[PDB]
Amino acid sequence: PVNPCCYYPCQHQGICVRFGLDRYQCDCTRTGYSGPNCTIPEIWTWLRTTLRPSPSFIHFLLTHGRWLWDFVNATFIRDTLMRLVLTVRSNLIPSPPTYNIAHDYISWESFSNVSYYTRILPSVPRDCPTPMGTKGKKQLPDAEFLSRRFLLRRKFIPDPQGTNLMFAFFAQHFTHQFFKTSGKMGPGFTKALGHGVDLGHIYGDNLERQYQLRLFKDGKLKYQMLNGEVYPPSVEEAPVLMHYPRGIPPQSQMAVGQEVFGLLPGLMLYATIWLREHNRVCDLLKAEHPTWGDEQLFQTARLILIGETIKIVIEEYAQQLSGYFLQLKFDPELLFGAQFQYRNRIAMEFNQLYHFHPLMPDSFRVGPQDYSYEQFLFNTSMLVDYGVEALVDAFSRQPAGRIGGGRNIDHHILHVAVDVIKESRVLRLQPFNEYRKRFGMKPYTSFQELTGEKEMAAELEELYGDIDALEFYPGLLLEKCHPNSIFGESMIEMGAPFSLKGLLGNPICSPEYWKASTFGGEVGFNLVKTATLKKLVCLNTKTCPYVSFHVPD
Amino acid sequence: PVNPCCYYPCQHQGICVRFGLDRYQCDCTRTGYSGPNCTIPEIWTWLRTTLRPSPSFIHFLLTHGRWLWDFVNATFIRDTLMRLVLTVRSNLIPSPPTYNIAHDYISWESFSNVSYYTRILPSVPRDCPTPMGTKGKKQLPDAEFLSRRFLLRRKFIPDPQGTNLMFAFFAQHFTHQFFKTSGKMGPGFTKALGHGVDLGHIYGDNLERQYQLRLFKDGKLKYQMLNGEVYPPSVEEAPVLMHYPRGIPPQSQMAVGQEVFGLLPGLMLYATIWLREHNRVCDLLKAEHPTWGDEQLFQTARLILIGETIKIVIEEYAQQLSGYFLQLKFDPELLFGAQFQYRNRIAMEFNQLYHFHPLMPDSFRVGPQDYSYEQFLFNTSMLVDYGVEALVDAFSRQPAGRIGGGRNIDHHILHVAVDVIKESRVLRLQPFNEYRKRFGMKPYTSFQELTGEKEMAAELEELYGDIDALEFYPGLLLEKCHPNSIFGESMIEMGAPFSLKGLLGNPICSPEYWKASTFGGEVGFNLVKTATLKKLVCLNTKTCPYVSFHVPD
Ligand SMILES: *[C@@H]1O[C@H](CO)[C@@H](O[C@@H]2O[C@H](CO)[C@@H](O[C@@H]3O[C@H](CO[C@@H]4O[C@H](CO)[C@@H](O)[C@H](O)[C@@H]4O)[C@@H](O)[C@H](O)[C@@H]3O)[C@H](O)[C@H]2NC(C)=O)[C@H](O)[C@H]1NC(C)=O
Ligand SMILES: *[C@@H]1O[C@H](CO)[C@@H](O[C@@H]2O[C@H](CO)[C@@H](O[C@@H]3O[C@H](CO[C@@H]4O[C@H](CO)[C@@H](O)[C@H](O)[C@@H]4O)[C@@H](O)[C@H](O)[C@@H]3O)[C@H](O)[C@H]2NC(C)=O)[C@H](O)[C@H]1NC(C)=O
Ligand code: COH
Ligand code: COH
Ligand SMILES: *[C@@H]1O[C@H](CO)[C@@H](O[C@H]2O[C@H](CO)[C@@H](O)[C@H](O)[C@H]2NC(C)=O)[C@H](O)[C@H]1NC(C)=O
Ligand SMILES: *[C@@H]1O[C@H](CO)[C@@H](O[C@H]2O[C@H](CO)[C@@H](O)[C@H](O)[C@H]2NC(C)=O)[C@H](O)[C@H]1NC(C)=O
Ligand SMILES: *[C@@H]1O[C@H](CO)[C@@H](O[C@H]2O[C@H](CO)[C@@H](O)[C@H](O)[C@H]2NC(C)=O)[C@H](O)[C@H]1NC(C)=O
Ligand SMILES: *[C@@H]1O[C@H](CO)[C@@H](O[C@H]2O[C@H](CO)[C@@H](O)[C@H](O)[C@H]2NC(C)=O)[C@H](O)[C@H]1NC(C)=O
Ligand SMILES: CCCCCCCCO[C@@H]1O[C@H](CO)[C@@H](O)[C@H](O)[C@H]1O
Ligand SMILES: CCCCCCCCO[C@@H]1O[C@H](CO)[C@@H](O)[C@H](O)[C@H]1O
Ligand SMILES: CCCCCCCCO[C@@H]1O[C@H](CO)[C@@H](O)[C@H](O)[C@H]1O
Ligand SMILES: CCCCCCCCO[C@@H]1O[C@H](CO)[C@@H](O)[C@H](O)[C@H]1O
Ligand SMILES: CCCCCCCCO[C@@H]1O[C@H](CO)[C@@H](O)[C@H](O)[C@H]1O
Ligand SMILES: CCCCCCCCO[C@@H]1O[C@H](CO)[C@@H](O)[C@H](O)[C@H]1O
Ligand SMILES: CCCCCCCCO[C@@H]1O[C@H](CO)[C@@H](O)[C@H](O)[C@H]1O
Ligand SMILES: CCCCCCCCO[C@@H]1O[C@H](CO)[C@@H](O)[C@H](O)[C@H]1O
Repeated sequence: PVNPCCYYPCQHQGICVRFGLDRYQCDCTRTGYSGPNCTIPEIWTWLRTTLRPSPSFIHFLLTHGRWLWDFVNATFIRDTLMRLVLTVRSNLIPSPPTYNIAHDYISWESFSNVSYYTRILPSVPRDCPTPMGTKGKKQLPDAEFLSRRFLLRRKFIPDPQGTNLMFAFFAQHFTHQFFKTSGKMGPGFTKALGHGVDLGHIYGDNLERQYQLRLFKDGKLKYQMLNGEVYPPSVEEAPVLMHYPRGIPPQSQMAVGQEVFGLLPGLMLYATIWLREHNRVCDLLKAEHPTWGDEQLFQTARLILIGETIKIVIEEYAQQLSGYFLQLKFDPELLFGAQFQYRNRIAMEFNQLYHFHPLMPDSFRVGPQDYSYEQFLFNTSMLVDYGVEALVDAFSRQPAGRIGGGRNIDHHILHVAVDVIKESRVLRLQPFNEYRKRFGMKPYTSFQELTGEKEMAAELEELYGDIDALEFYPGLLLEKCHPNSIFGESMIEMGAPFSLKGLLGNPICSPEYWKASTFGGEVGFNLVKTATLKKLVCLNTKTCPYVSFHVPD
Repeated sequence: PVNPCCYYPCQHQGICVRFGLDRYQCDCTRTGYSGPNCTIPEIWTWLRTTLRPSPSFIHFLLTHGRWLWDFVNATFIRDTLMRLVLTVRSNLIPSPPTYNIAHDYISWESFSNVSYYTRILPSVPRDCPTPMGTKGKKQLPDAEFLSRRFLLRRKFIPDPQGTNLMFAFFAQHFTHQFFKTSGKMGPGFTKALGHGVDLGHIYGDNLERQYQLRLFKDGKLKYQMLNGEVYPPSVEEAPVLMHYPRGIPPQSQMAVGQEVFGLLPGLMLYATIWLREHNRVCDLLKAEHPTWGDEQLFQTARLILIGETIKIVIEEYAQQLSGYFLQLKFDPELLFGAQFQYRNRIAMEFNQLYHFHPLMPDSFRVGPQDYSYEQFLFNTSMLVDYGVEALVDAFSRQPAGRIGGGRNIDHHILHVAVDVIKESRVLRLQPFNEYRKRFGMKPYTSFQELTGEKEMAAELEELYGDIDALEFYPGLLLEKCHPNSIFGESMIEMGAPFSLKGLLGNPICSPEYWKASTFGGEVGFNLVKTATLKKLVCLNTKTCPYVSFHVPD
């Protein structure tokens, strides 16, 4: 017979489970609903759901009250929302975590085997009619086609929000500390254990690699003076296993902590900046605490970077992206009264979703110059030629591409996009609509409703055959993005809960760690409480260039 | 100069930290106190501490109101206390965890390197005058001496509480799933990652070993019919790496999951019982869910054992030990409204403390027989000779030894005790009094006050030289135990917070997992909600023998 859970009968997070040979049961426990399929609101949840506004409307508010917001922003009405935005958002992420590439059910292995990435929704039963479930054509769209047909850039549609490459790279850099798939174990697994903001894209993702990177003196990290300026050490002085092209492995071949940070000046640039900082903070610490050994002058140094990072990501990175008028704010105490699990676990769906590849331009302008991908990718001399300062002032000026709308992934990288959908299929992630539900939204009723226009809409229908079988990565990118937004609705509604759940789920964010001692002295704490993007740079440089997550003017 | 943190100036969990060359600062953040050394209660904490009764008195209540308790026990006044006993107790355990053998400060490594055991109090600064801190003789008592002088059994003083060996073994068995030190990395480290009740003393502590133990069919574990009865499989059919003596490795040499469970009939016995059960539950599951594969019919099976175990430990194991009249109760929902981190981490201090070796008798009586250690230890034929039933009915009758008072560790095992203090010294655990404080008690003012008598008291003084330099393991065992208690005050006051913190900190105990689906169907849940000791046995046997954590009559 037909595996009954192939219809995804259970609603509102109700657990589906086969009983007997052809029967099934929903586990609406705390679902907030009662009944066979979890579709009977309890008195309260019914109130909640009736007095509950459209996610589309709440967005409207967050982006319109120039005045109401300038005022809510200068009063406590600020922390109250921030504290609200947090709790509510991250409450949609299961914690402890639930499934993986190998388990569509609760399990101890899933719980303890860090090796796995995790999922929010189970997978599409391997024995279901359609590869998506029950609806659609028994053959998903020719992956490579879709990619060129709808995601392939034509004319560069830039981010209406003012985003720039200075942001794009940070995004990339940052996201790699937790997103690290291995061809070894394959899709659905991850090298970057720890999951989250641990800077294991700096200090490396294993103890050894760290050590092989640490200068084991005054708690700093090795490095080298090239032109007077500081830079990461070369693999000739640090045996860290990199991925550079069989070229001049000795010099110019730097060791960073993130195996791939050599394939792009941006990622190396940043890797540099942070490293610059790290040692920079060591200098600071060692003064307040001379007696301090190497390890302490290292652990404390690290943590201060987890602070500054988690800090910048929310109050500036997230800010720019969101476009909200409400001043996002990083303050662990906002949850000290809430029920929250201080632990995160990267999710495959989060992974796929964070693919902002369309942010990347056509070419990379650096002042009067104008490097092509070919001359940019794997390039080397560029970082140490131009110098941090000037090379930042360059990305802080060249605009980023719009993530939403569709058709904006440059052809060079366009290959990625295809492997995402290919992998998405590997993993067996349920359909867009199925994920729209779990993140508090309604399923799109028609392809037309999904995209502002009618062209792609129809063409897409004569492919998947039903809005209900649309895929995850395609729908996210192909969704009519918000008015003047950098990307569609579903992007933030699905993105936020993952991002914050893990952004604040970091141990340092808990009451147990959030103390001045955890950063040895006030200086440490105040560094985490004062981190700026403009500071991460200008404090570790010779000169202060223009720097921001958005183009000037 | 003198490392200022050698006096342990900071009070109530205040973090001590060197500033400059000879200065220090206390971090009373949320200490509940303000000031230089954290000794100024805030309005509230001052109320709390004044309206706060003696721990010695609360014990008095929990052990006296025959009537008041029979009534509090039959009403909600029960869950309210149980829910109170939990929260309050486990609030004394840092979570996320704090230090290790290598870090006397907060650190990311400490956070993520599961390899480490963790500590509550930092260590005794390696550069302090006395090896204990500031007070005492610069030479700790000759370890081996103490052991024979005060802990070495003379006349067998049995547990006044009625405890039996049926309990003693469970205690041992159970505790080894999280206590597994390696000579490899050495003291302060642990093989048993996962920390806590994961039954990694059954399913093994690594994926491989599990697999090599799993019969990969109908989700059961391999086994062998010896005399009609089921038993663990031999290493001849399961390559699991054991520790048996170079004898008859083929037969009689069983594989269990806990490398050492062969060195004692009790531990093997239990290993058997549980295994019997596991498969037993598989049979049950597979009926409710035939479609279910191997992995599911295994993970679900496991979890049901984590339930039944966590269950029995609290409502029966803990019960007997405590001696309270309040009916301890296992119900995860009692914390669903509290702020609690669903994660535990074994602590070196917890380790040392759980050494109830004095529970072990002089000899082991099995009916009219009466085996000597020599003929009991590493014995083999015994388990399969007598049979579970009869061999349980034997331990459920022979009394256990009193853990407290002092002088009760049989000579054969008496060697252990010496390595505990030796290791305690290896680790550099602060003095008893220092630990008495952190667990809400007052430091003993004199050696005399510590032990009911005056003999040991004085003799102990002309050794350590000050009650303030007394050690951890010695003080715990040498403390005047409560009136008719199985052990002293400090034992429960320090034991409980660790035991529950981790007993309920198990992922299954959280709202996210605590659902009937996590055990596939109600049957699973009701198994966890109904686990008895009398059932773990009699349900997996031919006959129902006498079984309990205390001797009959
Ligand atoms: C998290 O989970 C992943 C995935 O399970 C772990 O990685 C994977 O680990 C397993 C077991 O180590 C690997 O399985 C393979 O199994 C074959 C078959 O074994 C053979 O058949 C039986 C086994 O029951 C025996 O009779 C034979 O002697 C023999 O063992 C084996 O041949 C392979 O060598 C291998 O062990 C799997 O290859 C491995 N890789 C992945 C990603 O799938 C991962 O370790 C775990 N993480 C942790 C830390 O626990
Ligand atoms: C949790 O922490 C423990 C303890 O740190 C980890 O185990 C330990 O890991 C370290 C590093 O792998 C081992 O250190 C030893 O270091 C010596 C010295 O290295 C040499 O000197 C420098 C290094 O900077 C180089 O120039 C040389 O080439 C050379 O590397 C090395 O010789 C030893 O082989 C070893 O690496 C330590 O031995 C090891 N064992 C313990 C328990 O101490 C543990 O892995 C970690 N857990 C996890 C999963 O991260
Ligand atoms: C917003 C983050 C971000 C950015 C800006 C970015 C920018 C760029 C970029 C522009 C210079 C280039 C040439 C690439 C190129 C690649 N990226 Co990304 N990637 C990003 C996030 C990712 C993620 C996430 C993965 C999947 C692997 C992982 O880390 O788990 C990825 C994978 C890849 C792969 C491997 C194959 C695949 O999975 O499809 C290539 C090649 N890329 N990427
Ligand atoms: C309450 C639990 C309990 C019991 C009943 C128990 C009963 C017995 C027993 C009686 C038949 C014998 C002969 C032993 C013998 C030993 N035990 Co235990 N042990 C127990 C808990 C432990 C712990 C805990 C350790 C330390 C190692 C670890 O597991 O981390 C231990 C270690 C040992 C060691 C290794 C050296 C050392 O650390 O001192 C020997 C030998 N033993 N034990
Ligand atoms: C629960 O959801 C399932 C979705 O499959 C519903 O499906 C059943 O009812 C259909 C009519 O709406 C029948 O045509 C299907 O044969 C039948 N399928 C199944 C799962 O057996 C089911 O009615 C829903 N129940 C309620 C009360 O809404
Ligand atoms: C790598 O990037 C560097 C930029 O630093 C390129 O540098 C050279 O080429 C530029 C234009 O092609 C010139 O304007 C630069 O002056 C020149 N730099 C010098 C003086 O060495 C380099 O060509 C790029 N190489 C690749 C991989 O294409
Ligand atoms: C804080 O605790 C320390 C414990 O060492 C106290 O010690 C100081 O005061 C002593 C008198 O009680 C002096 O004799 C010591 O030299 C001095 N030691 C130190 C640490 O410098 C200190 O007074 C306490 N402070 C308070 C207000 O109680
Ligand atoms: C191991 O324990 C067994 C118990 O099963 C011992 O069994 C033999 O010895 C007993 C007394 O010493 C006899 O009463 C038993 O009948 C006898 N068992 C049989 C019939 O084989 C055995 O001697 C012990 N061996 C060790 C290690 O001392
Ligand atoms: C009286 C409360 C303040 C004014 C509320 C104005 C609501 C505007 O309406 C909003 O317009 C959006 C346009 O993008 C739509 O997407 C939303 O669905 C709609 O709620
Ligand atoms: C500046 C000249 C035009 C006046 C409006 C400027 C933009 C801010 O006008 C906004 O209009 C809202 C309507 O939704 C009001 O509710 C807000 O209080 C107000 O800040
Ligand atoms: C003026 C807005 C104040 C803060 C409102 C809540 C901020 C987060 O926003 C809400 O998050 C929930 C969790 O994903 C979703 O169910 C809602 O759709 C979303 O609008
Ligand atoms: C004959 C030996 C049978 C061994 C069964 C082991 C099942 C392990 O489980 C497998 O793990 C993989 C990676 O961890 C996942 O990708 C698979 O979906 C899952 O079935
Ligand atoms: C009126 C409240 C109920 C009766 C309270 C009786 C208190 C008995 O007193 C208790 O006796 C114990 C004897 O072991 C001592 O250890 C305690 O310190 C003491 O508080
Ligand atoms: C059984 C004959 C003697 C009477 C007392 C029996 C034991 C129970 O007596 C207890 O005494 C307490 C005093 O602390 C009362 O507070 C309790 O309510 C009562 O249960
Ligand atoms: C009648 C008793 C009702 C329950 C009282 C609380 C149960 C736990 O007991 C209390 O735990 C605290 C944490 O370790 C300690 O500070 C106290 O000394 C201890 O008595
Ligand atoms: C010359 C190379 C210097 C390497 C310094 C590494 C310091 C690691 O730290 C050490 O770890 C040990 C086990 O993990 C602990 O037992 C030690 O106390 C701790 O100092």
